[PDB]
Amino acid sequence: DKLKKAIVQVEHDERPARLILNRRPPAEGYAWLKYEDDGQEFEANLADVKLVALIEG
Amino acid sequence: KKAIVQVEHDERPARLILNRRPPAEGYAWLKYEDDGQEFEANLADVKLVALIEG
Repeated sequence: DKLKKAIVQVEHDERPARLILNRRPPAEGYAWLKYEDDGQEFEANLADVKLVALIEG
Repeated sequence: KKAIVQVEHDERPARLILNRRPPAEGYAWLKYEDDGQEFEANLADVKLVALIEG
């Protein structure tokens, strides 16, 4: 019913990533994401990020 | 202290309900800030706005 932890799957620059929920935004409307293909964390303007899926961690 | 993921649907602010399982892949449950109504949305039609971190 209930997800205890969730992964917010997104896309940025054509690549699958997830939002890092526990890292503060660097600027208004931005967030840190982690790309799935290399595990690197980077800042993104949320206006340029598409939501893909919500699944259990 | 839970994270809050702020979005917009039909130009109205809302949040993703992070603790409720979606019924279908690429969909989710959202709650409008203005009336508290919970509803199903296709994430393709949902704009991400801000993160309040956990």
